[PDB]
Amino acid sequence: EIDLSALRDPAGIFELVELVGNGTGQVYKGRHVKTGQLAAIKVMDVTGDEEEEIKQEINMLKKYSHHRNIATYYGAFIKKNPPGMDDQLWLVMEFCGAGSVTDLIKNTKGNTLKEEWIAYICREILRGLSHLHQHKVIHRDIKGQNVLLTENAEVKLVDFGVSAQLDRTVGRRNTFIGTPYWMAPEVIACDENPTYDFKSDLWSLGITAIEMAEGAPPLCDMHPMRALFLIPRNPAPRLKSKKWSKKFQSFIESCLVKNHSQRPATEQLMKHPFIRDQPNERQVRIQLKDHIDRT
Amino acid sequence: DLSALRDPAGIFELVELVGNGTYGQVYKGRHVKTGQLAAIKVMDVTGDEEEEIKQEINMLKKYSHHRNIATYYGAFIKKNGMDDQLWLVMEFCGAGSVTDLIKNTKGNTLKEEWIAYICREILRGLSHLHQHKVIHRDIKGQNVLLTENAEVKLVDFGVSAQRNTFIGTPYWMAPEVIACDEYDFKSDLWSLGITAIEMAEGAPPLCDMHPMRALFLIPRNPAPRLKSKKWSKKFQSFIESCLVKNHSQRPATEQLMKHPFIRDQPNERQVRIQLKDHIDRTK
Ligand SMILES: Nc1ncc(Br)c2ccc(-c3ccnc(F)c3)nc12
Ligand SMILES: [Mg+2]
Repeated sequence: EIDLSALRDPAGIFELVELVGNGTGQVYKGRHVKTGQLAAIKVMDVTGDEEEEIKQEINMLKKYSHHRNIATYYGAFIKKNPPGMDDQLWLVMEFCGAGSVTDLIKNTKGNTLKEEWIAYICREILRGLSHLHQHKVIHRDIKGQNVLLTENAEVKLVDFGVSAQLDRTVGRRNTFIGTPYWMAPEVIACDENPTYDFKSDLWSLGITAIEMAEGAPPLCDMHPMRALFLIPRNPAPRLKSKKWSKKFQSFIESCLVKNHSQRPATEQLMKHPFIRDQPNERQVRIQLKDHIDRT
Repeated sequence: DLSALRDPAGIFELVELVGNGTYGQVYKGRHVKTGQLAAIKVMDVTGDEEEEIKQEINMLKKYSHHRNIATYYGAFIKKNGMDDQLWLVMEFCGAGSVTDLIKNTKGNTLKEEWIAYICREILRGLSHLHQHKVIHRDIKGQNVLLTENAEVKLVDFGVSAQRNTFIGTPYWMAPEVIACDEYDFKSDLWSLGITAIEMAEGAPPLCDMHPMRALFLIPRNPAPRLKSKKWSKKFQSFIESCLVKNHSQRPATEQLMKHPFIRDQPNERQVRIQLKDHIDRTK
């Protein structure tokens, strides 16, 4: 376990620079005092309600953020406040300068990405998830908003706030948590009594590949509740355009299989030609970096 | 006394910008009358950096007269809306840094013979400072320079000591120098091991990760080693001796100089010529 009372005040160690946005708590552009090196700082208030969730996120971050496709944990701190205010805990991690995949799409003519970039980005997500799954971890919130880009267009995964730490390799879970539009049919276990696994993350990856392809996830136009209803009943989504590759159309086809038993595992999905057969990982990264930079 | 320093107007002149340093720029300079080349470090005078400016000019005047340390020629102050800028004039090291030489080299690796030669000169230079109660605190390929005749010179006394203050370059920092949560001459010897790996692999260990994830990893991870098995058993041993996370057990400068990778090294003239030939081939 972790002891929160053992965490020091961030005083002259780190400092907040500007507010980036909000999360599951706020997210700040922060800096390491002595070095001037940037970090993202997740400022969240200490409550006995969120305590069970706060503990898991710090645990997940300390253990697996070492992999290159996961935004790395730098440490945690607790800013102690007067009797008026709540104590706020800071999660310090790798600052991903370019922002989210979701933002990149928004700030792009047509709100679509070049297939080469989708293949590059998807691979990095798959590498990152393979790390997690091999370590008996389900992310449970894979979406473009949680797939970040550094200044050098490197792909990093974020938000362990809804993650799962399975015990056995044959272990299952049945909590029902995530973002409606990106949730897997099985994870919609709000009406059944029994179970899902690492496969759930692979569905969300297919939804995010569609998000990068179409600008938004399938069923974007409906209320999250309508989507929750439709996702199980409607057939597995596909790219509306015929201009995308046969490899991409196949990748989506493999990713989005409503029956998780028949849906391919992380290791086999990594073998897929859309992921495996890809050009100079360095050339695409640079091409993407060049696109990130504009107005 | 800083106010006793003359204006460099007509004495020395800046020719072109070589690069940048510790909150100050470095230019290729020229003595007006003689046409002779010098390194001029141009930095703004402030009462904040005053404590740091004073130490750099002090060490420069006291220890630069050694052969492995780029020699101090003098200081000047441009009197100026604008801030007064101080110029620190030293010997011009024509061939540039070890870091640059690596960058402008196919494979970004140096011949082991050159690494042994270069390392020895750094050790000679550090032995000088450590015997004189001085910690460099910023030993890196960018601060190890080469003259036209491929001679090795040390630079930047801006973070030096006469300790625990936490200053340097993340990758090169010694575990003990990472005293960022409330260290001696040995700290420089770690950085030398990192720079030997830099000359061997093109970059320091943990280069693939942000300086922050490196700051985190350096204490926790085991001491780095050369990833290739093609390097000598002597080189592999030298790195092994240099990089000992426990500074108490890490060998001193005098004993590290005794090491066979440094000591058992041939014609200091043949290697310097070989290196000179490589410097000249690249440009
Ligand atoms: N590390 C980063 N760097 C830059 C930016 Br912009 C980030 C935005 C959001 C997040 C983030 C991290 C953890 N949990 C979340 F829900 C969001 N991280 C950022
Ligand atoms: Mg000299």
